[PDB]
Amino acid sequence: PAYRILKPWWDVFTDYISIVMLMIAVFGGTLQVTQDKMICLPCKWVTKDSCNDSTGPTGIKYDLDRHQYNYVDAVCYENRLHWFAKYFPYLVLLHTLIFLACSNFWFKFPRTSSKLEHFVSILLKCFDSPWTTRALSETGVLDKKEGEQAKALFEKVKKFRTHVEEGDIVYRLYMRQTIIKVIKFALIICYTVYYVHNIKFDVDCTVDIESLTGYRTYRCAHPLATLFKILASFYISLVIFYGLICMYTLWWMLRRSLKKYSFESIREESSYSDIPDVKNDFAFMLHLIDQYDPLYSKRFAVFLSEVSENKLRQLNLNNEWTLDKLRQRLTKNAQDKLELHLFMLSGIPDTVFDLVELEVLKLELIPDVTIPPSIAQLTGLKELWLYHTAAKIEAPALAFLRENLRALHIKFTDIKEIPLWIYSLKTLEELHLTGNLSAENNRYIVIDGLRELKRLKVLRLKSNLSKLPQVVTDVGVHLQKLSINNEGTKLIVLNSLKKMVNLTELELIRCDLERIPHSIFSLHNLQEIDLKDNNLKTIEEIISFQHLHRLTCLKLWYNHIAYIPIQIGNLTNLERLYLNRNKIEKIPTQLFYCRKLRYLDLSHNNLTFLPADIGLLQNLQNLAVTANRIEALPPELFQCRKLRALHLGNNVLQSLPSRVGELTNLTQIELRGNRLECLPVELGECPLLKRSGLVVEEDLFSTLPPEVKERLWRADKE
Amino acid sequence: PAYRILKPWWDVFTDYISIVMLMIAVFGGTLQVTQDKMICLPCKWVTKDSCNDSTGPTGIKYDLDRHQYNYVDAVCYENRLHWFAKYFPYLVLLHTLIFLACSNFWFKFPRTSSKLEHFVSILLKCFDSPWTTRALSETGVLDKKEGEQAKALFEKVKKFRTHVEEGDIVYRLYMRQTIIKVIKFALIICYTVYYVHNIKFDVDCTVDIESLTGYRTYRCAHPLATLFKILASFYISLVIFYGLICMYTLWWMLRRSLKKYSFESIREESSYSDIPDVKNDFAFMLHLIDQYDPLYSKRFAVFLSEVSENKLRQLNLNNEWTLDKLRQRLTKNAQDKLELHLFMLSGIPDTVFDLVELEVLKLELIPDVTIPPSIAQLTGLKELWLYHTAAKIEAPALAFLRENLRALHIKFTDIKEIPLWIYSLKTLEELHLTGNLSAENNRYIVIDGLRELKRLKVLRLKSNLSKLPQVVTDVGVHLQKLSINNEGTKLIVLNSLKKMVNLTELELIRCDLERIPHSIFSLHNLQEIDLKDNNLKTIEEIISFQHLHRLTCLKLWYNHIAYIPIQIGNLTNLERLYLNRNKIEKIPTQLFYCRKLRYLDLSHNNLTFLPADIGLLQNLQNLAVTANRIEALPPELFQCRKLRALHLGNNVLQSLPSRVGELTNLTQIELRGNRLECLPVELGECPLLKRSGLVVEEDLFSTLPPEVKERLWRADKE
Repeated sequence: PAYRILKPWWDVFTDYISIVMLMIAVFGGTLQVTQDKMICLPCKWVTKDSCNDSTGPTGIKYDLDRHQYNYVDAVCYENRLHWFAKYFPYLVLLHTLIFLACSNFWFKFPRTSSKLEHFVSILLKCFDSPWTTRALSETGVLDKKEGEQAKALFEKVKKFRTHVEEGDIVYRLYMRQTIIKVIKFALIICYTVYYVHNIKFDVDCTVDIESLTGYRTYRCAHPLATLFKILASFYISLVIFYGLICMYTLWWMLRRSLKKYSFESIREESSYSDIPDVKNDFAFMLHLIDQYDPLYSKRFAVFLSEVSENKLRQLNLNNEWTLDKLRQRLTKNAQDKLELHLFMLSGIPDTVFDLVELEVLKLELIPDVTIPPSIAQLTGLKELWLYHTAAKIEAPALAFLRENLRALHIKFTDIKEIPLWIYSLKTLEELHLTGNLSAENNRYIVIDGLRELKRLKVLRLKSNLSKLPQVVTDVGVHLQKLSINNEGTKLIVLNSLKKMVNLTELELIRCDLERIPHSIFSLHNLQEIDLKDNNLKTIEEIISFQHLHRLTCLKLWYNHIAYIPIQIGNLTNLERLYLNRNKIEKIPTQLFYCRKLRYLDLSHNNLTFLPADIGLLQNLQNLAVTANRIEALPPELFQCRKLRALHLGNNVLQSLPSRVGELTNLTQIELRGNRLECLPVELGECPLLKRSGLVVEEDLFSTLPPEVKERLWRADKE
Repeated sequence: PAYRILKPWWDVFTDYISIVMLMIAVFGGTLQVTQDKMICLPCKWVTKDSCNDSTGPTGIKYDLDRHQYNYVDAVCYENRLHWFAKYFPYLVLLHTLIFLACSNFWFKFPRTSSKLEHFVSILLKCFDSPWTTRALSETGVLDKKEGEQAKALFEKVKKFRTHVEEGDIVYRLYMRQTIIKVIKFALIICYTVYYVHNIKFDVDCTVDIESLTGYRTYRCAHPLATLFKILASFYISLVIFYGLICMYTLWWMLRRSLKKYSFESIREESSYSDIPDVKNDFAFMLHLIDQYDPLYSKRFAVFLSEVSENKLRQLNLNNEWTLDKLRQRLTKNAQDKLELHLFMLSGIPDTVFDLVELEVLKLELIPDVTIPPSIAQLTGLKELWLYHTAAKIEAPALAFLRENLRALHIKFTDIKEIPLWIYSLKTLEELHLTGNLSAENNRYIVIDGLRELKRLKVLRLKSNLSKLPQVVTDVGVHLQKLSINNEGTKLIVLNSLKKMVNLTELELIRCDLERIPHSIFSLHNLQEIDLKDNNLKTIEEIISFQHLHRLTCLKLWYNHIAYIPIQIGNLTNLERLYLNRNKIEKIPTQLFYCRKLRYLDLSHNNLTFLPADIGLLQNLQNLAVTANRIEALPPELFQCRKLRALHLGNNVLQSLPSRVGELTNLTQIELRGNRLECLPVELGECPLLKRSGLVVEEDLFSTLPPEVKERLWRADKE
């Protein structure tokens, strides 16, 4: 009912031939059992154990009782009848039983029976699956249950292939059965043809029975001899057909090396070129099914293609993640735009394009993903993150992003991972590059197309570059903010900054320059400048910084600066100053000449004293002197009531002056890490400073007056 | 188990006839086995190997024992009884078995058994399909899974047809089987009719056994001979019927040329000419099923016709997208026009034309759309948007569109996918081209039909063109509005804009001119000019702007203009002029000669304070200096009474002048990102200012007195 698919035409023909042989055997057996008598008459004149056949004629008197005739018949039948005539039906019954056993040996051998049952069940599953139909049709949307069932079928197929690949028992067992059938046919043909001529109607008998009858020899007649001869010839012809069929099977087994399956036809005509050529013990069962019907093999092809696996994986992925689950996965980033981050997925779920509220999409380790056009449903998309994903795109989505995308982030370890189509994103304004780009004789080759980014305004370079790309210098004609992170690689300007005259922010982090380039000063449009981690020692180049009439903020944090040049007194244009984590030891008075200053951090330095001129900078809002050696505070500092916060931590401030409460606009303090005796009570008179804004160790905190404790706590509550 | 559907009436009759033949075969066989004795007597007077046939009568004494009679019977039965009388039933059994084997060969031959079971399975699937019931009843909405299974059935039918039309095995096998049946019938009837005469009741046997009985020849009676004779006559009659039926089947197979099926009645009973001529190995099963009955063939032919599949799949689409679902998804676009979006649909739902209330429709990513005449149902439709949707049009559809269309948007990724009929329309007022049509050596030829748009007035050409096509200038002799966006590509004018005398609103977006061409100056009737991000640096050409007498609006922002020339004040006609996002640092007093100016934007510029002359332009209502370096608000600006918006957010404003309450018409105020400590109270006396209208930080918003905040909240509430 189910294994009939596994029976080629030769097998079913041999089964029918065996059934016919069995019918012949049972008919001959019942015929011989019911009546197989001999009829014997004695030879009156006999020589050489055979009589010579020598008014009206009269009968011959033998003077024998009927029982004497019966006794002679029995004796001659048991003795002088050829054993072939006596035992032909049982012989053919035994031979056909052996043939049936040989046919069914591999079916009843559990070691290969389990493999055959698994093969047939899996082949039926692959034949009746709905996924293979659509896979062949394509050369979509489906239910959860059917998708997971199809996935289970795929993994069962892989397990079955692993199991049957190393077996190589079915092929040799089939060879053994075919050889056994062939040799049985050969011996049967030889001996049966040799002995068939030994059954005949006339037979002679000489049994040395005189004391019971008185005659020596008898001419016996075997009435069933001719019918048995006809049955024997019919059976011999049947065995000849059986042997011819078995020999054809043997030849079929030895003309194409059935151990190996070509598989080329369907793997090339269905465009699934990634279909393996099947190997031993698995090519053979596929050959058998081909002999039944190649359509089953064609259906089973799509479960080894290695590509249909990707298709099913992405389809089940699209099935699983629902828009509700994605919204629960939705997060708000630092820049306060609606964010969904995809990490370590085989592909992009299609339901992510159902969230019209999405603004920024991230792709972290997503292999072989091509952007579907359904991205058009995402109106708010402005930022796209490529965290180590080489992603392709099609024309409609490409145009949609060309007209809609504003920010792009590329994190890569290889240049080939960069999507070549990004250069058409003519509405792109901000791009972030992470990954080395220098190539042996092909460095700065991919980025030549950056001239196409006409609306580019922000660029992030993290590639350990030693010479700045010329194309960057060219495109900087409209750039407004440029950030580079060489991560320890020394960068040489080679006077390649005097063409990005539109730049308004220049950040050079970990570029290891050790000097301030002169082309910085030529950018009079600059406003904010940083020289992080370039091991700066002397910043006297600020002499040429007076050309920068609109330089507002300057950062020299995390450098090796030891002193503040007096020239900064001339550049009063500064509004934010960052100099922490340097080796600066003292504050010259000239620094206090920038009266419009609003931010000042001098943390992590060798500073020991605070000059009194700090009070001259009324607009200062925050102060940071963390990790310094200041022990006492000049009271003039407390004349800047508009100082919202101050960072005195990790210092050696012995005692806080009581004027601190005069700073009403103050809201935050840093006091942990300093050797203080008791907190001033006047500190608790600040209208806006709260326990949240009051940072200090608990031992100094408990010395606060109880009214101060209650006021700070109630400010924290509300 | 409806396998008999492939058995015609004659196959059934042959089966029954074979059953009867086998029945008489087993009857004759068991009769011959049980009793076939031939009773022989010697005759004393022999003439020519035969009995001469020559006081009361007395018997004849032959002097033979019973056993000698038995021996004579055996020998004469063996030798001189004609073999036909002995072996008639076995021959009948053999022939009946051969006939049954021929009849069931194709059922039991696995190669063709596979195709036959495949065909019967798919046919039984098709017969029970409600799709057939609905299609034949057509001569309303059901389950989606029903449409899906119908489409899957269509696909599997296509795949099977592709599989089986090339085989040509079942026909040749059936032909060979029926030929074998007929030739076997001929041979058997020949020999049986010839040899049935030897079934005689009495037979003379001359055997030459003298030494055993002493009689030369014997007369024998075969008692069963007459019964065998009538059995053989009956068998001959049955074989005659069987052979006549097989001859009829041969005639049926050799007159209709069964290799090709007709499928002709379909196009006259259901007007379905969507059915091919079925080739070999598939017409055969169709013919056989027809011989059963044609109802199955008819109810199966529908699944072959692709047009019926398309129409009922469209029915399924309508089942998914019902009219109420459409109106639920119905939206209004920004231009106050009822619009529905059809994004990534397989085909146009038919129900959409039940809603005449639509005037704008957008078709994006809907493959192979052919515009139906049912678009005539939508009278008020005026605008259609084509997004990557190559559309074929119909004559009623083209007629309706050439007289009931006002504006058209077509976007295309390739030249070949533009519909060619669009130029033929005459009522089209607005055409929107969005797609790179740049071609080499045959540029501006694909749109050579552009001159056929005689009612065109508004034209949007976003095609990344290097120079303006001459055909565009040809059509521009009568146009009104032209919008060009080259996406950063430089636009070449070269005396190709002075011919658009009737243009009313000119817009150049990222045309990369970098310098205003003189051509615009010849267009006196022009009203509004835009140069969005055309990399402009010098705008001296505004001196020639006095040629444009009615020029009231100017758009030059998103450019790199640093200094405003004075002579722009000579244009008193100006009404709205935004100049944000430029390098403007000081507004010349001459610019304030444009007394009729009403809307001004100066955001993202480098101003520090404002000239007094702005107070003299009372006609202004909207001012925008957002995100700038304006130190303080000059009070003279309060003299412009009808100001309803002041976009002053993100400035360096320190203290807001109290005269803000002087603006009664003041509606919207944005002040985020300003260094403002305290707010004036007059801000709460503005009748048209509301809490949403006033954009200010909530903690800073709490600086206002409680009455101010309460009044603003009450005004905003209703």
